[PDB]
Amino acid sequence: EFTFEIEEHLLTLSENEKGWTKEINRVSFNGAPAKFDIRAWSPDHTKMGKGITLSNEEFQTMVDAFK
Repeated sequence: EFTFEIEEHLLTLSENEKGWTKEINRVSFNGAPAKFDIRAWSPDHTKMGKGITLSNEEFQTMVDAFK
């Protein structure tokens, strides 16, 4: 019904008292090619929290804009 895989870890932005991290990763959803994903993760990365997935074009638009 739904699958995910962290294909590459890029950056951790913060971590909270419960060990959950906000990360920027390349994540494959339902076997699709991995996309940028900014999201909270459990310590062993088997639970995901709220976040956003961005296409390469969307992520590049963001980076060019603020720097």
